[PDB]
Amino acid sequence: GLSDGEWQQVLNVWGKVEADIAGHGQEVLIRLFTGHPETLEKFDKFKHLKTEAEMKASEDLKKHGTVVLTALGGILKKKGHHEAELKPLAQSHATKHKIPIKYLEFISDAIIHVLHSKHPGDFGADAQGAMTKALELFRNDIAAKYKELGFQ
Repeated sequence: GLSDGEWQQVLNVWGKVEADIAGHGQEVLIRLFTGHPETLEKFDKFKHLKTEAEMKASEDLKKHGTVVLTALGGILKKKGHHEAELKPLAQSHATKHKIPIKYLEFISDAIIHVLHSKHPGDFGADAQGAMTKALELFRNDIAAKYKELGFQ
């Protein structure tokens, strides 16, 4: 339930991310892992990352960041018509990776934080409002699939 104006703000902000998808992806995941170390335990391949320096130096972490933000970008460009894109991610995250919805809230908050940090004074109040609604829409739509699967 975003307006046309709100979707336009979302995809304008997303333009910023696309100019450096790997840099943004890395900073999001580092923000998530340092803020919520339980999220790092869900990745067998990042458990070895003890320090933030190790995270920063990890080319594989940056690669995962690219994968995640590429997928999210695809979803956002559907402007809420994203059932086909969400279905497999709900299934993998609930059934295989065992990711509680709470951790999706954590990464949503990390995206907002990273946008301010990399674009200080260039991520206006209207843009934060619109990006927040988009990310809540994503979370709400994943949550419905989690409930269908009985996932906690």
